[PDB]
Amino acid sequence: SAVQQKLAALEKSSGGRLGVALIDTADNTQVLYRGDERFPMCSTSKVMAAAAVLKQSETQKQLLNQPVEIKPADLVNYNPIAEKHVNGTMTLAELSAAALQYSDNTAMNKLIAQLGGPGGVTAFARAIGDETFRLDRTEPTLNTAIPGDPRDTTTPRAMAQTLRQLTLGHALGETQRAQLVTWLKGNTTGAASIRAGLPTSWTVGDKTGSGDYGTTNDIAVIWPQGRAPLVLVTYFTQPQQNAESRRDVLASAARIIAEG
Repeated sequence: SAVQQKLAALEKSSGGRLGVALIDTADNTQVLYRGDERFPMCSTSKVMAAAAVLKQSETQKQLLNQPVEIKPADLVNYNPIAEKHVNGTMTLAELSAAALQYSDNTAMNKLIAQLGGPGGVTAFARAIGDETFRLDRTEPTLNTAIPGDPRDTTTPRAMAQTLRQLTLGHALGETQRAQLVTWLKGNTTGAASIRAGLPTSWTVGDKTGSGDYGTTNDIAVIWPQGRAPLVLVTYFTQPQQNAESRRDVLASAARIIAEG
């Protein structure tokens, strides 16, 4: 197809490995590029951890308001929000917002602990029908992005279907789903990724990710004006362990898709 030819050309020009999955909810059509290859998730995994805690709050109605203590030993390599609350508390809602909208790594580790370890995050993926997602490590080592390593990976196809379920489907309760959508729409880290390749009038909710091997990811739900929403996953990784991030590649892939 024309779009797949253009994505292959983009990939060739970039020197890396690009994975794309689009779901058009108007007719449930899909566009895939390396859709079944594994990619390191890096911070895009935070969506699954937040969704898992939201699922627990359907039975534990007060769970999101529960205070969690931030201690100096909790801080890892990137904690822009948790840093502001050391020796104090943050609620699970505040931690979920920090993990999603600022990519706070301490917030992620607190969410993982609430779920009983990485196996608890993976369990939630299995419970909603995602047999591909695997979370194996905590922050920050889940970002090592070593070529061929299956740890902390998923495929574009799997993540697109799961993100659709979480945000536009009914894997979560109504209040929980609306909360997740609100969080994603309020992301602060995505301006140069998928959003940069789309018409400025479209509403986007996304979660970015980045890691070693120049790994540069973004997953997004898109609400075009007067048109059914889309789900778009873009994963990108490179051969050099010290390669720079390439958010422009994600923007260009979104632009190629939007031309459809």
